[PDB]
Amino acid sequence: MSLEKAHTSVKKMTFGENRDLERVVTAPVSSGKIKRVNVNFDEEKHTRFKAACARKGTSITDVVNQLVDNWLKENE
Amino acid sequence: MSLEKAHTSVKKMTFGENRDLERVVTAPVSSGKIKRVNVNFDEEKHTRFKAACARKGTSITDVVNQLVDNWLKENE
Repeated sequence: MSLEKAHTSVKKMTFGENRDLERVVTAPVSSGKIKRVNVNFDEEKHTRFKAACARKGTSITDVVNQLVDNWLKENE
Repeated sequence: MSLEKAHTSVKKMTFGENRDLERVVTAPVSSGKIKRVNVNFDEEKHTRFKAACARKGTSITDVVNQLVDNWLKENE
């Protein structure tokens, strides 16, 4: 113990020297899953969007995701 | 007289008196005719967005305005 016995620092510090790997590689694969696109529509497009939003009962951001869904899976 | 000269703009020098009507009332008109929205597109929706747009020779921004116009004119 004269050697503090803490010299091992918990056996060469088993803290996680193996856990050093910590290859959880969180690498936010979910992050990329979403992108942002700033688009500017016409005044009429906005008014019609509001009516379409209330008619479909959904958010203003969801409706846009819908038109893209009707164009991405159709036009392609 | 010199005094009159002082107020040579007596009548009002028509500085813009007749212009006071301010036809400027003519708001830009184009005012707010363009509204932004900023949407969120899935990784899959974005990957096919650039691919499809590159095929039809359309700007990524114009593509969004296209699907919006379609869904807003087909569903409405």
